[PDB]
Formats: sequence, C-alpha cells, structure tokens
Amino acid sequence: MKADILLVSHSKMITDGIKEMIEQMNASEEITIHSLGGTSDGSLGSDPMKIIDTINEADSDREFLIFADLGSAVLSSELAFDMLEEDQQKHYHLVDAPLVEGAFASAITAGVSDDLTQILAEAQNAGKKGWN
Amino acid sequence: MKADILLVSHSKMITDGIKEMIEQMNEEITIHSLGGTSDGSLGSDPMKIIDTINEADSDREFLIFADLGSAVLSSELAFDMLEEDQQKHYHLVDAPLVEGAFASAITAGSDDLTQILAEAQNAGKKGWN
Repeated sequence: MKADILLVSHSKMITDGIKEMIEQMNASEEITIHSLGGTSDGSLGSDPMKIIDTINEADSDREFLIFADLGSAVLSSELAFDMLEEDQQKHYHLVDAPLVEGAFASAITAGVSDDLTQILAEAQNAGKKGWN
Repeated sequence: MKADILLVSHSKMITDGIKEMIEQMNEEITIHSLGGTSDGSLGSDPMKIIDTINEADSDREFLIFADLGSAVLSSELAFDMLEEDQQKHYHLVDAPLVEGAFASAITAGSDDLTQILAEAQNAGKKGWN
C-alpha cells in the first residue's frame, strides 16, 4: 500500500529531526515522510498550505497520515482537511497520536503491514514508556 | 518549585528543536537538550544525563523525557547509575517527548509536582480520535 507521514510542528528542526531519525533507523523503507514544520520560510509557526501543496503534489494513490505536536500545528492540520477535494478527504487521516512516537510507530508497522487500520492503531497507542 | 526538563533522543535536532520551541513561547525552567551522541551523531549518551544531574543543584526535580526504545533504556540506565539521594529527584516521565515536555514546562510555571507530571502524562491527545 501507499502511505505518507506528514509531520506538522512550529519547529522545522523537530520535523526534519524526526524524518532524519526514522530514515536513518531504516524504519521508513515502506513509507514516505514529509518534514512540514515551520512557516513558508523556516520560522517557528505552522502553514496549512504546506500540507495542501504536499497532498496536491503527491500521487492520488496514497494514504496520508497527519501528525502534529501542538498549537497552531494542530489547527493547521484541521484547516487543511476542510480545504481539500472530497476524493482527497477520504485519503486524509488525522492521527490522534503524539508527534515523534506516533510517526515512528506508523512508520515501523508499514514495513510490516498492508493494513491502514493497524498502522493507525499502533501510532494512536505510542506515547508511553512503562514509566512513572 | 524548581524543575529541570531533560530531553533525550537519538536526535540532537529534535531535542534542540523542542528546547528552542519551549523557550520562544514561554522563564525560570532549565531545559536540557541531551539528544545524540557526544559528537552529535544519531545515538544515545547516558553519561550526558548523569553529568547533567551531577552538575545541577540538589534542590531541583529532574523530569526526564525520552522518545524511542534506545533513549528510554539510556534514561533508565542513567537513573540506575545515580546516588540514592539523586535518584529521589529524578523522574522518568511517562509522556510523549514533545507534547509531554511542553505540557510540563507550561504547568510548572504550579508548585504541585504530582500535577506537573499528570499534565505531562495526559499530553499528546488532539481531540481528533
């Protein structure tokens, strides 16, 4: 199956770091990761048009998984959805999961599974460490 | 009360990025970007954690945030290497690295430690389902 992970944040440093970390761990051999942090010029902030353009510039045969950390990243991920065509919304998935851990979980299970329900469930389960 | 936020990943970019993002939005919290190896490559460095605690004051709570399995293992080894007096101020926070750290730095601005960790522990949900 065809999957992309879209990483939204105020910080381009965070999303580049996630992408680089996952790729170097060899965890994204079966998934495309887009670093979408920052405004149009690298500034701290979020632009929904990065998501829109990314979806518009990609092939139509992808499932698009959207992770955000906080704030306007979250808002930008929600506002982008409402901007898409109907065909595109059916392929757009807001993943209720933490940014780093959700994405890594989505990525590592796509190298294991053809099943978007399971790819989505793993991420949604991700943030904890067995800690206190 | 006096909380330090310590940030552990393979990735110095991520922990630098999180540190810079917290600071640019929020005062009296010391944040440690401890992602990466000693020369900065992708990997873990438990000694940096131990150093950090040893260099710090004795009147501070250390909130450890990690992302993936290797950083988690490394943070746990760090704790295991500390003195019993130091261990009592060292808190492995069961939270998402990015959202967990932000929630805690925000909440600490509370003197209730139970609540600083609680907000961190329930961080990372978007209301998206």
